[PDB]
Amino acid sequence: GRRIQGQRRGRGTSTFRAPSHRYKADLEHRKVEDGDVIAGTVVDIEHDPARSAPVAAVEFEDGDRRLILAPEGVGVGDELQVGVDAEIAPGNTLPLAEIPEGVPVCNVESSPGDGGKFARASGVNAQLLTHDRNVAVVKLPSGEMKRLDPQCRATIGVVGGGGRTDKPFVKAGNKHHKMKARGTKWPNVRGVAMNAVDHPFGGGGRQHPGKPKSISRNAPPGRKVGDIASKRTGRGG
RNA sequence: UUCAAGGGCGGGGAGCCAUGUGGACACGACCCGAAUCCGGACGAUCUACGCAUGGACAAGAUGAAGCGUGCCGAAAGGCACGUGGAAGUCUGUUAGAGUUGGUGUCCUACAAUACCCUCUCGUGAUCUAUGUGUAGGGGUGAAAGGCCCAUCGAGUCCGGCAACAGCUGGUUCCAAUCGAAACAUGUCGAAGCAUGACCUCCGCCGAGGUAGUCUGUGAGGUAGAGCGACCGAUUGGU
RNA sequence: UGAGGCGCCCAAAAUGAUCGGGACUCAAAUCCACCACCGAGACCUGUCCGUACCACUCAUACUGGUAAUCGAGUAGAUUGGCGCUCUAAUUGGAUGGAAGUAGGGGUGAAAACUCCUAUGGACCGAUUAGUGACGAAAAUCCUGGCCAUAGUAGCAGCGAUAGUCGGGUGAGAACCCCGACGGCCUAAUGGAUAAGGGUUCCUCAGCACUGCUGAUCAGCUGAGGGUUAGCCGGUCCUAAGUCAUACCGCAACUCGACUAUGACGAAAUGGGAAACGGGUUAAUAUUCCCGUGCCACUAUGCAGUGAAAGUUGACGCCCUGGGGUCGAUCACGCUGGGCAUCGCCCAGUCGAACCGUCCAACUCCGUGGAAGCCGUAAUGGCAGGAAGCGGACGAACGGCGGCAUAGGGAAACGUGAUUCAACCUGGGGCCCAUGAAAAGACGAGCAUAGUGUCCGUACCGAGAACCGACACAGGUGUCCAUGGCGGCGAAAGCCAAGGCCUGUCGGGAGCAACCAACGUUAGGGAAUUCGGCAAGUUAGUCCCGUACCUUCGGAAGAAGGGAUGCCUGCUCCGGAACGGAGCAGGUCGCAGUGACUCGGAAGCUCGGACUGUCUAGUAACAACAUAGGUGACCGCAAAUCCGCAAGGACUCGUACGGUCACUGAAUCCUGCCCAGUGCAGGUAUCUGAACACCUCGUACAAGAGGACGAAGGACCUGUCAACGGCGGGGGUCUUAAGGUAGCGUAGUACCUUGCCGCAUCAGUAGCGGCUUGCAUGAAUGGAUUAACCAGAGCUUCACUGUCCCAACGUUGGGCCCGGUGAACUGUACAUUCCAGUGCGGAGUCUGGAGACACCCAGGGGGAAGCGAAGACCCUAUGGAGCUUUACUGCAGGCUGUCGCUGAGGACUCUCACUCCGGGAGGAGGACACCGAUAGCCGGGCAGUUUGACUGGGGCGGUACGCGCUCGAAAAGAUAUCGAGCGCGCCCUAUGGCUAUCUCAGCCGGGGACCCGGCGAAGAGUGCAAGAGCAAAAGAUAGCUUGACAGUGUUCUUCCCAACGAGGAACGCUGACGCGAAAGCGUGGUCUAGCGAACCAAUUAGCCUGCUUGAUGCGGGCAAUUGAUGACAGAAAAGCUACCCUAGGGAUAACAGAGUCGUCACUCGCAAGAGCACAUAUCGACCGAGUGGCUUGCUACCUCGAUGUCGGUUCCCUCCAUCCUGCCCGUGCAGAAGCGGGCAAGGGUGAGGUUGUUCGCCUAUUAAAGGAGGUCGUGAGCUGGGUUUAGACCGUCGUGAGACAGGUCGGCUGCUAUCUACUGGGUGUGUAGGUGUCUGACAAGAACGACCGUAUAGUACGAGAGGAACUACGGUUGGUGGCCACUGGUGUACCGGUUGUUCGAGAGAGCACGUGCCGGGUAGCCA
Ligand SMILES: [Cl-]
Ligand SMILES: [Cl-]
Ligand SMILES: [Cl-]
Ligand SMILES: [Cl-]
Ligand SMILES: [K+]
Ligand SMILES: [Mg+2]
Ligand SMILES: [Mg+2]
Ligand SMILES: [Mg+2]
Ligand SMILES: [Mg+2]
Ligand SMILES: [Mg+2]
Ligand SMILES: [Mg+2]
Ligand SMILES: [Mg+2]
Ligand SMILES: [Mg+2]
Ligand SMILES: [Mg+2]
Ligand SMILES: [Mg+2]
Ligand SMILES: [Mg+2]
Ligand SMILES: [Mg+2]
Ligand SMILES: [Mg+2]
Ligand SMILES: [Mg+2]
Ligand SMILES: [Mg+2]
Ligand SMILES: [Mg+2]
Ligand SMILES: [Mg+2]
Ligand SMILES: [Mg+2]
Ligand SMILES: [Mg+2]
Ligand SMILES: [Mg+2]
Ligand SMILES: [Mg+2]
Ligand SMILES: [Mg+2]
Ligand SMILES: [Mg+2]
Ligand SMILES: [Mg+2]
Ligand SMILES: [Mg+2]
Ligand SMILES: [Mg+2]
Ligand SMILES: [Mg+2]
Ligand SMILES: [Mg+2]
Ligand SMILES: [Mg+2]
Ligand SMILES: [Mg+2]
Ligand SMILES: [Mg+2]
Ligand SMILES: [Mg+2]
Ligand SMILES: [Mg+2]
Ligand SMILES: [Mg+2]
Ligand SMILES: [Mg+2]
Ligand SMILES: [Mg+2]
Ligand SMILES: [Mg+2]
Ligand SMILES: [Mg+2]
Ligand SMILES: [Mg+2]
Ligand SMILES: [Mg+2]
Ligand SMILES: [Mg+2]
Ligand SMILES: [Mg+2]
Ligand SMILES: [Mg+2]
Ligand SMILES: [Mg+2]
Ligand SMILES: [Mg+2]
Ligand SMILES: [Mg+2]
Ligand SMILES: [Mg+2]
Ligand SMILES: [Mg+2]
Ligand SMILES: [Mg+2]
Ligand SMILES: [Mg+2]
Ligand SMILES: [Mg+2]
Ligand SMILES: [Mg+2]
Ligand SMILES: [Mg+2]
Ligand SMILES: [Mg+2]
Ligand SMILES: [Mg+2]
Ligand SMILES: [Mg+2]
Ligand SMILES: [Mg+2]
Ligand SMILES: [Mg+2]
Ligand SMILES: [Mg+2]
Ligand SMILES: [Mg+2]
Ligand SMILES: [Mg+2]
Ligand SMILES: [Mg+2]
Ligand SMILES: [Mg+2]
Ligand SMILES: [Mg+2]
Ligand SMILES: [Mg+2]
Ligand SMILES: [Mg+2]
Ligand SMILES: [Mg+2]
Ligand SMILES: [Mg+2]
Ligand SMILES: [Mg+2]
Ligand SMILES: [Mg+2]
Ligand SMILES: [Mg+2]
Ligand SMILES: [Mg+2]
Ligand SMILES: [Mg+2]
Ligand SMILES: [Mg+2]
Ligand code: NA
Ligand code: NA
Ligand code: NA
Ligand code: NA
Ligand code: NA
Ligand code: NA
Ligand code: NA
Ligand code: NA
Ligand code: NA
Ligand code: NA
Ligand code: NA
Ligand code: NA
Ligand code: NA
Ligand code: NA
Ligand code: NA
Ligand code: NA
Ligand code: NA
Ligand code: NA
Ligand code: NA
Ligand code: NA
Ligand code: NA
Ligand code: NA
Ligand code: NA
Ligand code: NA
Ligand code: NA
Ligand code: NA
Ligand code: NA
Ligand code: NA
Ligand code: NA
Ligand code: NA
Ligand code: NA
Ligand code: NA
Ligand code: NA
Ligand code: NA
Repeated sequence: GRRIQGQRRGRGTSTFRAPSHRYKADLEHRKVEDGDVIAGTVVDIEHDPARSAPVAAVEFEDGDRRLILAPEGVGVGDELQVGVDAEIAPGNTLPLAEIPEGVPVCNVESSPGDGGKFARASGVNAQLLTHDRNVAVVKLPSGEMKRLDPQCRATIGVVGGGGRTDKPFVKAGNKHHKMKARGTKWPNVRGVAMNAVDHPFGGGGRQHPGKPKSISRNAPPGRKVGDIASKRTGRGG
């Protein structure tokens, strides 16, 4: 047959790429020699085309002007701080060690200095539960308990834009406009609506998948489609 | 080979080379004939989808939120009027896009997809110019196996290549002699082969042969007939 | 009363009857005899030829002889010869004329040889031996040329119908030019341009080419000429993105991703230093000239120390205010023009860049001090300080002044206003969407001077300059969107400016038929049709008014009702409009949205929620998408995906993410099943590879075995919004459950037109109810649903030429004429018709009939017409796409092991290595990554296979290897999917031998046993069938292992007649058994019970392995065992309607043909009933037939195609007669019937459901018959159904996909050569003329039928009821003709009237070939 859509994706052609040239900034925690002295002032609040969420423009003491992953509650004029000795207020960034347990956090680093990897989408947040000299236990938005180096930096507060998912798109056109700002091919044709040559579920006198939808983890690309290594399906039980 | 016996193969000197010619096998193999498969290249001037930068949409209708005023109310708010001008909203041959019916005209066309009337959309998932990206078992696809330059259930060009076929077509001067088989055995075999039958030509052998009839010595259970001769059918009566 | 001969009845078919025809009757028939003739290539006979043989011979050279016993022939075998090229030897010809060609003479059976004459003008042979790109009628053969076709089609069709009269030039003028008149184009047919073209531009000279005709013209031909830039573009910048170098990869590169660097990337249409006005050429022009202005750089000078922060460049979508120019319009004046019943109408009234100046909006400052005011179109603003007042900053392509006694104008060379494109500047709203960048500019003064190079520049820009082969009705971007009237309008219609008469052939006929577009049609009004297809109706605006339903938005312009012009005078809103809304009065028409523009409406059902997408080119839909619902995977060093690698997309992303799937808005809901399959988790035990390890083996090694055991599997569990399932039976079984809410004859229901109801005269339709559902059902989503829809079905009102039933007219063709000028097609012949025959579908054969030739027009009956090597079907050891638990492999994932890899069955560490960090350092860590290998998964991908037989193929079957009886025709052989039926073993005895013995069955005496008797065989002998057997081949007893080893002969397998395995018969050699012995035993009494090579194992001995010896382990001779049943041996599944090729009428579907079981009809006999009575009527059984309409069979004809069903239209026919005429019988009173005979003249109609044929139903009727003509009729129509590609449902399948199931959508080519006929001409024959006739023959349905009245309330009859002859009147169908009458048309004509233009008036053009409306003569018509 022919390569399935999931395979056309990997080639990285225009249709599947994100409109990167249209994006604003790569949100990452600033690098501080040490001391924490680094502070800056919020100069403006902008829309982030790559996240459909707000982002904050900050002017730092040493002249640096960078966009920041903005938590909820940050406004023009506010003074944000980044460092070990940073105050403990929303919008500030400091290592999980210096953060008091029980505080909501966002843009958490996977490993100290990577600039932030977890909890960055609209309205989400991580939960610093346990401390230690060796391990900082954080509960990610998926609900997982993650063990992180207490040296991993994070930002106090929940990400701005919460509740975005509460409103329905209502019409195809609205999805369209959002999809145009992401690295995604849309709309989506169902596999069962295709021909056998184009998809493992394609073909037939009526529409239905050929075999069962749960596919093995070991299935090769071109065949791994449907419910991937599903531990279970449906809702019952 | 073999206790043994019995079998197999060979044996009393003709070959080698040359020239012409009959035939076989490999090769293009008497000639043409088609759908393939594979390799390397050339194409996104068409078209699909994405991206960059530009452009386009008479006029009218309906009248969302918001806001105002007035009246009612303790408040909550409610009601009326106005304002406001939303919408993959309506009408619309504005421009522009599309293409339902006529199964009209055309059908050696004006045209290898045209003409006319009718019809759908026309502020949006909109239409469009130019630039730009994705390339062949690969793209692209709101998915019709659609589209990738009149080419698509795997583009185009050249090459492999004089592809192969048991299948169709064709195979060019005169005469004399003989003269079939359309059957049997085997076959992935029944549109084909091989081996026999049968046709023909050459060399050898050297006296019988037997298509006809008669007679003699033998073989035979079909026609017919019959079954108180088997067998099995098949009537009635004392 | 028996028999015979000939005939008769029985006896019906489709274009025109037949015995071949004519025609024949004491025969030209038939039967019995007879006589004479005709008549082949046979037979006889003369001569010759060939072939074979004989004599002679070297001879196959002669000569003679023989053939009664020689003379046909496809495929094929054999043999002699003719012709072509060039070579060689030998030898000739030719300018006193070679070859070739044309015509002609001679020879040879012939291939072919040769001569003569003409032409030709230089080469040409013969013999012998060679040579070979050596011989054509054919291949839908190749190339070239040519005829018919044909002076034919086209040069008409398009909403752009375009010309005409004079004149100019010229050899020549319908189309080249001038004038007038008449028209066409208005977002274009005008103006400016991008791309693209490339000289097409201008001039002169031309017409052989091109130009749909002609041409003096030209985009043609030839020759010259033409494009001028500091301030228009390029150039410069950067965009998506591209390239180059470096690095790395790769076997390698012209290959490849990342990361650096550098460069490239925008001519209309991104950003951007600077130009305006006039003038000029045949052709350029912000480029040249004149005038004026401006920018940048550099130099000089003065000023200036400032100078880089910031601003700008620089930005989305929607609504909106203000500023404001051009344009347009209004008022008034001036200048010029037009008109001439008024006094109107038209044009103009000008003047740049630039320099200077002015400034609304926004923002801000001071003052002020609002507690309710301020302000807007709207939102809004304020004690955090409103209004007012004063001030800073601050706009136009705008105002104003200069520029300008510049320029331009014949002249005047204006002033105000409104609405205001451009341009400027604000306010508001929206985003799960956030709307470039860089160069550059500003910031940052002035004088003077110098410099400003390089590339582009013509023209077209399209119904002739571009792409489409063309001067192609197609395609192709931007700007002018502000010309007038009109009106909502960038709409229509009309008209300016500007352009054009080149969407480039004309002339003629009242101009016929027929065709394309189209107008109008009385009365009826969907009767048409699959279906209202097509056409029509409605229509603009205002007022009134508006149902069910609903997601409260909508439905809605629902529906329905009314109004609408002009003129006179006014009112209101507003600053006003040349803006809008009203009032009163007058008044005309058939009609006031008067043309134009401009909805028909309502209801029920199905589907998909909606806008959107799609098969470029037959499908626009119910299919795809969608929001919404849901499940799955993943914490980012992730999940998913691309790459061989280096690397990469997702990702400037991070679970409110994004990947992978299913369902498909809302509403109410979404039951039961985990057995199978899938996925996932767990797992004592079982299974589970390689390395390392242990044992055996080998001086080593191969190899055998063990221990350990990863993933995986077994096993257990979870999971269905995972694949999917939800029955039979009874008051459980398969296999887990056993169909819940719902819905239901469904787009799913076979039976089926289900039943009931609604509706209609009538309704296979539609809707509602019922519903046992062939075979409904819950995210394979169920039900339901407002809104929406070029989606499917149905109903109503309205409408109407769809129909009854057609007519007239309009325009373009058609027809005739000038000019231009193809194609298709062609074996030949061809004036055919009716029959027959033939490979069964003939212009050509046969018999007849008809037929004088040529030509014009026509509609297409035939040439199984032309077009296409059939798409259907089968066949091929064909192809391809697709599928899967087909075969075999290959990626990829998981997992063990080895290397990298290090220190001290579980553990720590750090040093490689990996990741994070700028670094310091942090995390991880001998793991991971990578390299190698092993096991598991693995249609993700590749290559292939998937057999044959067969009354086509498939399904079924196996007649695919064997044995018997019959078929089988008394030797042998013999077919079918022929009839009956068996074998793929079983047996250590059920083998072998010997001894003893005789069986079934019946009878008699004491179904066991005992005795006797009869008893040739019916018993028994393993198993089919047939055969054999009695002191045995059977039974009993005993003994024995010959069911032995080796090797042959022969037959069979395979008749004849080659062929293996296998089988059998009969020997021998050896060894045995039994018997006194002869002898028997080569398994079972005989015919079924069977298997190659390669490989392995096994048996006994021997041969052999590369210089050699020893050991190990191999190779071989003979043979046994292991299976290929498709059985003389491949290792092997499907779909294709997305399909493709080779072929086949070797083979199916359709038509034909044969048959006639089936079907239709008839006859013989006549049981029977019919109150009695076979035969008024009905009529069984059985028997004999006819037809060729149904069905089936067959496979003859066509697969290089004979176009399907149904319908329609138009023609002919048959009779087995439905009506009509004439008759017979009656269970015939009459009337009304029933049945029958003759008979085919005429008639046999209209409708409702259905694609239907058929059939059901309704009302009429004299009756509403059946059948043939290729199931008549697609070069006639239609296209509803069957049967392409799209899709849905049900069922089946793991799946692709399928269905003798349903459903929505889904194309109709061609210019007529021949023939045929309808009509029209020209000739010839009869044999100069006029007029009038004749009539061989030919055609007709020219007439068919019904109702009514008198007869008559009569005959008949109890009555009820109720005829006839004849004479009349009328109707219907058909037929021919005609137009006084009625009616239609009537783009002759006359009137009314809307819009616009000619100034008004008058009078006119256009509005599609009449603007519309009203009337309508002639003619033509019903
Ligand atoms: Cl999303
Ligand atoms: Cl000869
Ligand atoms: Cl230019
Ligand atoms: Cl405003
Ligand atoms: K055929
Ligand atoms: Mg980032
Ligand atoms: Mg919305
Ligand atoms: Mg995208
Ligand atoms: Mg979808
Ligand atoms: Mg599909
Ligand atoms: Mg597949
Ligand atoms: Mg579905
Ligand atoms: Mg489904
Ligand atoms: Mg392009
Ligand atoms: Mg309003
Ligand atoms: Mg709309
Ligand atoms: Mg519209
Ligand atoms: Mg493009
Ligand atoms: Mg398909
Ligand atoms: Mg010959
Ligand atoms: Mg001869
Ligand atoms: Mg016999
Ligand atoms: Mg007999
Ligand atoms: Mg002969
Ligand atoms: Mg010689
Ligand atoms: Mg031939
Ligand atoms: Mg002709
Ligand atoms: Mg005209
Ligand atoms: Mg010219
Ligand atoms: Mg000239
Ligand atoms: Mg550049
Ligand atoms: Mg520009
Ligand atoms: Mg010019
Ligand atoms: Mg020019
Ligand atoms: Mg033209
Ligand atoms: Mg009428
Ligand atoms: Mg009807
Ligand atoms: Mg009808
Ligand atoms: Mg219609
Ligand atoms: Mg007023
Ligand atoms: Mg009208
Ligand atoms: Mg239905
Ligand atoms: Mg839809
Ligand atoms: Mg199409
Ligand atoms: Mg459509
Ligand atoms: Mg279509
Ligand atoms: Mg759908
Ligand atoms: Mg969804
Ligand atoms: Mg979803
Ligand atoms: Mg019903
Ligand atoms: Mg369910
Ligand atoms: Mg064919
Ligand atoms: Mg087929
Ligand atoms: Mg294949
Ligand atoms: Mg790194
Ligand atoms: Mg495959
Ligand atoms: Mg192959
Ligand atoms: Mg077969
Ligand atoms: Mg015999
Ligand atoms: Mg025997
Ligand atoms: Mg083998
Ligand atoms: Mg063995
Ligand atoms: Mg065989
Ligand atoms: Mg055999
Ligand atoms: Mg074919
Ligand atoms: Mg045949
Ligand atoms: Mg035909
Ligand atoms: Mg009769
Ligand atoms: Mg008749
Ligand atoms: Mg027919
Ligand atoms: Mg007929
Ligand atoms: Mg026909
Ligand atoms: Mg046709
Ligand atoms: Mg035709
Ligand atoms: Mg149809
Ligand atoms: Mg239909
Ligand atoms: Mg249909
Ligand atoms: Mg004559
Ligand atoms: Mg007119
Ligand atoms: Na499927
Ligand atoms: Na192939
Ligand atoms: Na392109
Ligand atoms: Na309101
Ligand atoms: Na159309
Ligand atoms: Na390909
Ligand atoms: Na080739
Ligand atoms: Na082949
Ligand atoms: Na044969
Ligand atoms: Na055969
Ligand atoms: Na064959
Ligand atoms: Na003899
Ligand atoms: Na006989
Ligand atoms: Na022959
Ligand atoms: Na002309
Ligand atoms: Na106007
Ligand atoms: Na729309
Ligand atoms: Na299960
Ligand atoms: Na399961
Ligand atoms: Na079901
Ligand atoms: Na639509
Ligand atoms: Na008409
Ligand atoms: Na014809
Ligand atoms: Na294919
Ligand atoms: Na096979
Ligand atoms: Na044998
Ligand atoms: Na018959
Ligand atoms: Na044919
Ligand atoms: Na028909
Ligand atoms: Na008749
Ligand atoms: Na009917
Ligand atoms: Na036919
Ligand atoms: Na047709
Ligand atoms: Na038809």
